[PDB]
Amino acid sequence: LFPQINFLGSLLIAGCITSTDPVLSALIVG
Repeated sequence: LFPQINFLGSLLIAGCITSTDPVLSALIVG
């Protein structure tokens, strides 16, 4: 099994993949 810090851990990595911002930000739009 994976650790409990997997969620927060994937957040740091996913951050690079994102580059922009959460999908929610797209809903609010500039």
